[PDB]
Amino acid sequence: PDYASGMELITILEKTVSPDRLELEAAQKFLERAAVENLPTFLVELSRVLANPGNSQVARVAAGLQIKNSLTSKDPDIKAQYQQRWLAIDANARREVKNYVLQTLGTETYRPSSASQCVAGIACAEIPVSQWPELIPQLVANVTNPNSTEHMKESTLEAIGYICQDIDPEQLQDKSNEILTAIIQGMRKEEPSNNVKLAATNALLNSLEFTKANFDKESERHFIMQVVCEATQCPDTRVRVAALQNLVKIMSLYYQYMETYMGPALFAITIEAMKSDIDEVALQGIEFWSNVCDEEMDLAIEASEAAEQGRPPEHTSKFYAKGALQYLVPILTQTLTKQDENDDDDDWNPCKAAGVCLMLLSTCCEDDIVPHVLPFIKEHIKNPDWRYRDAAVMAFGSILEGPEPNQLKPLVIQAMPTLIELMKDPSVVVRDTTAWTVGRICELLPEAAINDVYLVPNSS
Amino acid sequence: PDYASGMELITILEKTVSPDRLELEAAQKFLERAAVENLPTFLVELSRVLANPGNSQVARVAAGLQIKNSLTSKDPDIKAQYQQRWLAIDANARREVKNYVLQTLGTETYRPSSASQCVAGIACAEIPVSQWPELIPQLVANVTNPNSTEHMKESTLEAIGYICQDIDPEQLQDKSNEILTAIIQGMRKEEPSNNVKLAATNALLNSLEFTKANFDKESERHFIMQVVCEATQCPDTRVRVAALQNLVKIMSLYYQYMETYMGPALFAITIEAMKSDIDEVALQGIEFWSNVCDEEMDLAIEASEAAEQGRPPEHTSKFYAKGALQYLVPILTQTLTKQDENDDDDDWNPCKAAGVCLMLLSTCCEDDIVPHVLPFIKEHIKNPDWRYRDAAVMAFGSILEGPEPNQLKPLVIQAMPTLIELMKDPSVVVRDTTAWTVGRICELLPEAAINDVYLVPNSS
Repeated sequence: PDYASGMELITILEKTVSPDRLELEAAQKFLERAAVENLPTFLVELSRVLANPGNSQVARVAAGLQIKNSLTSKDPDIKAQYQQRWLAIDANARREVKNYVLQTLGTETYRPSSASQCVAGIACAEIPVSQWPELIPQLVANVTNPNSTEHMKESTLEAIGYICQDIDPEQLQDKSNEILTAIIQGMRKEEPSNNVKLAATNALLNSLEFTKANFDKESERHFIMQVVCEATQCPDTRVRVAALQNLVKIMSLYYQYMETYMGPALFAITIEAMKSDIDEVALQGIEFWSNVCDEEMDLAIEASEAAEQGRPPEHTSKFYAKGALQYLVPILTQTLTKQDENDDDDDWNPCKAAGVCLMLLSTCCEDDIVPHVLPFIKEHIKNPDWRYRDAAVMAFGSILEGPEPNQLKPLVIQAMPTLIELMKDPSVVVRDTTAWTVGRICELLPEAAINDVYLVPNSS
Repeated sequence: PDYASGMELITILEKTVSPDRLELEAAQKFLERAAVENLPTFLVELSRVLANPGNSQVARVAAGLQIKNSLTSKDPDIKAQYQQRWLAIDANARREVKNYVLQTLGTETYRPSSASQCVAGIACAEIPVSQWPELIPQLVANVTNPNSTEHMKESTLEAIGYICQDIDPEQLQDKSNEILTAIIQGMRKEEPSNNVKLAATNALLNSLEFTKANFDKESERHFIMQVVCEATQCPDTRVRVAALQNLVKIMSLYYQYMETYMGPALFAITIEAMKSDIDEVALQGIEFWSNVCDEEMDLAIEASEAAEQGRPPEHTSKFYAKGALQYLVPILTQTLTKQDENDDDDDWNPCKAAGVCLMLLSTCCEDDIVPHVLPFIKEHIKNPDWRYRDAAVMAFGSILEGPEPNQLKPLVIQAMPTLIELMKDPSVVVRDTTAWTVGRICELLPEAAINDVYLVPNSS
């Protein structure tokens, strides 16, 4: 035998990144040819260049990439054949590659771990047939081990994350406690690394698909909630945002369990997130309450159908939205003044999210939302600042669906003159928003409009 | 209790329906007292009155009802103690009642089987603790046995139906193949009775809550789909409607498995349903496609978020709506001409469902829907028949959300004059719908309106 084998491989792997066209081309031609020539040996040789910390970063990433593109594809059908092509190679050549990949975890210095993707690619194919019985225990160990380094834990958590989102939820339900233990471990308040924390929280979000049994146990649930709430306090905003994302999904998945955390934690955290000057954070706060509105609206319909059938509803609402109303609305109307200057009305910022939330809130809380919004409207409807003038018009249009029509009509009649005047406003943004609101009126309250105004062809 | 006592029980039971107040009064006083006095024997004596084909219909029904109201209640808490009180009676007395109830199946002549309700009440209490291990096999046999009569099969299927909707889905997953076998059996295209078919199809609908394992098996799924599709061809409309209802639910529960049946059966069946003069049938067809639009819209968002995260979506859409568009739209716009003379205060008829479907279709297929709708609009916008004139206005308003704005603006500009004129149309219906569409415009395309229309206060 001769090491020339791996030597040349590493030379070509480094050319797939060459500024030259010829080398880059010849590089891929060779690689592809070697795959065809003898894949099992090809992948074993690549898993060796990857697991070798002595090799240059470029060579190791290029090696991971090749291993990656051998087990997965953007095409569900192609990806399906690769997994069969992989299961095709004899167990021996595979245990070799699987071990090298797992041994690469923690031996990488570059940011994105190329080993984690490879673990996921192989797990997706072997786990469904119980071919990698030592993967989970290994991964869990890598995280719970006190001597494990940041890279070791971070890369392992990334791998758990990929697995949670690439594998069929039913395939993981059987190993939920293990995976969750590793995930929760990486999220403990005492974690020294913000990168480890981020990787763990991102993975939790993906695991919410198969951890029902875990959330149904009032004992574990308390811990998961404590760890997630603490993560919302982390100084690294990426961790904070990922934590909020979990609360957002958990709220729409376990509304009945939230009464224990709502008043003690959730309320203060999300309300504070809605007030953040950081957009990614504020959006997360707004979605949280948007979800509560969806949930409580469904429950109201449940209570209704149950009544008409002469019985108590199976589930009841704790009316979180109605209770938060006085704190939510001021925050939302103020966010309305943070509208974008341009017509990129396809960009999703707090201002647009807030507007949507105010409407959900109106259809959810109905008659109650009006008392909270009117003051802001009457106060800014005629404000010199277009940002407030616009927000006022927007807010008025946001409450037209939900409240009792008989309570809105007088508001409409009393405001129409201003609206008609606002259609000629100096600001383009105010004009458009006003057309929107009049539209909401002619649309939800035709009578109040039809009679307090008739249409007439314009003149340009 | 001797023959004489049993005879008075039957006399009392027949009085609970007496035109007299005293008798009906005394009757329930006695029955309740007998329950208190000695429940176990009261229930055994009632199950004997019910099981006896010789007893008058009134007495057998009154007996079933007494047995029913002793095991269930509309109050979840009271219902809970009744089930505990029943489990309290010694197995011997219960086995007697259970046997008499099961023996009543098929021995009834009257329409609603009172025995099936009693089977359900007992099953809900005993199944959760594995106390009636011979119930399922018995029921299955009652249906699959070739010599079984119509009433035998019909009453048994109703009982299976009640169980499917009264018992916790988790409690039935373990006996899914059995229940499904009996259900599918009652639905075989060769079934002589339309009443048996209806009872079986209604039962399938209820079982969709716990038969996931059954649908995940490519083998059984083929059969379930075959039997449900055949049922949609039954000459008895009730069966037809129930079958369609199943397809509707199955579509929203198993979109990923539909590719095998969509082209071969589903497409032609539902499209034909949409064209029916029978409203209950047409609604079912429209709901089917409304569901497909919901499903594919969610998938589109899934593909989007997956892209922004640099990866292939876990699930992909087959774009059924886009493909059916040229067949769907013409049937929908035609249904818009079937509007009720201004609803009995918002009834849910084909016309209103169709309008909703057109909207979903527009946001789902965007750009593409316009070419399909415009012709209808331009052709009927000025039609002497208000039904078509209104439909044209409605259709124009239905496509404003979804297609590209720059593609709609010119259409609005070109149509506004007619819309403003339509606001003064002789027909109330036309006027109302027109107000809605202009609202949709003022709402979705502010600029195209703000510069082309004027609101003038009514000086009237």
